[PDB]
Amino acid sequence: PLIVPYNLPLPGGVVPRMLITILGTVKPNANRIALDFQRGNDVAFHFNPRFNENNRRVIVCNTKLDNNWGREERQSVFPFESGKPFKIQVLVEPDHFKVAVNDAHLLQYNHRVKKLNEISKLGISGDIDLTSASYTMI
Ligand SMILES: CO[C@@H]1[C@@H](n2cc(-c3ccc(Cl)c(F)c3F)nn2)[C@@H](O)[C@@H](CO)O[C@@H]1Cc1cc(C2(C)COC2)no1
Repeated sequence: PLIVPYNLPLPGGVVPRMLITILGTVKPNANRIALDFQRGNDVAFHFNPRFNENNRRVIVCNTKLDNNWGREERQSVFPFESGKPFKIQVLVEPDHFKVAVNDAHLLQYNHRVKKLNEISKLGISGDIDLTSASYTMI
């Protein structure tokens, strides 16, 4: 393992056909996980599984601009389980990030931040044991 929080540099930012893979295990009494694709202080793409928001499991996605959170996009499809190994795959496409978990499509998130080549860090945090974080071009 690596110990969270972990920052993965994305040198020169991201580009369509770039596949980011995050392997780890959800901790047994997990409350939250976050991935933060950052352009400086802005968060181009925040991907935030919540295990107990009002006693429901929900995925919240958003963007932070000038330290202000925007409109949330929410999904009840929730593929994570406390205590289990996971794989998150974020595929950069021309108009969106595509997310699959454990080889099943989960969601798309339209690019609000347009300068993909300045989204130069991925922060990984929350209630996981982190096994690896890496990228390849498909
Ligand atoms: C309470 O702050 C959350 C955010 N958040 C989470 C974390 C975080 C930290 C550490 C770990 Cl380890 C982790 F896993 C984490 F997720 N940091 N920040 C973020 O999720 C955000 C997503 O919109 O919503 C909350 C903040 C929020 C929303 C709104 C609205 C007005 C509702 O519609 C927009 N305003 O403020």
